[PDB]
Amino acid sequence: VVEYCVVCGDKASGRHYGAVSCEGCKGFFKRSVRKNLTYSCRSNQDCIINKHHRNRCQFCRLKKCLEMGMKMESVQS
Amino acid sequence: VVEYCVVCGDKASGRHYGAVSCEGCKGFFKRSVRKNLTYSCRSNQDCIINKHHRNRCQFCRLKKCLEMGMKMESVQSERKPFDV
DNA sequence: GGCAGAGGTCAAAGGTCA
DNA sequence: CTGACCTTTGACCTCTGC
Ligand SMILES: [Zn+2]
Ligand SMILES: [Zn+2]
Ligand SMILES: [Zn+2]
Ligand SMILES: [Zn+2]
Repeated sequence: VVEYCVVCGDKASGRHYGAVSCEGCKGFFKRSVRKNLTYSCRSNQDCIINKHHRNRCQFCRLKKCLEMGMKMESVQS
Repeated sequence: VVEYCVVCGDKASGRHYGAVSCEGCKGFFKRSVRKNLTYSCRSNQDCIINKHHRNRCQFCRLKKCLEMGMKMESVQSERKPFDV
């Protein structure tokens, strides 16, 4: 075995874009990069990413994807 | 393929929170659970719930949502940071 | 062959606002 | 508050190039 997502802590499906991650953070990363979305944090860019609340701040979720080694260049068309 | 809200009998849009429901009963259940709304029935707590009378009693509508198998645990956290 | 890590889909969750 | 109308999520897939 059981690996956990380095982004939100949910059970990871395997490595995606360079990081051990859940289907959730994988899909969120892909769509964020495809559609060239930087988001905006409505609270000081210190939001906690966990399984149950990871959808609260898109900006802090993308920030943690990149901090944890997800690679924009591994997302293709 | 036309199916029907197990709560009010309006035309359903799909499963919502574990029951075949219309957009109204879906939106109502979310709002209710999200804000911890319990209601008060103004008449004996067995108000009839259908398309025409669904807004007559919030308490009997929510109670009927639960009876038909809508799950509060299926309602997620609001998608904003806490106190924003 | 084998399978990791890329792809895709759409039911059911979200949110919006006359 | 309601609900018609809209967007995003993520579990379950398939494809493929080492
Ligand atoms: Zn994750
Ligand atoms: Zn944030
Ligand atoms: Zn209904
Ligand atoms: Zn009542």
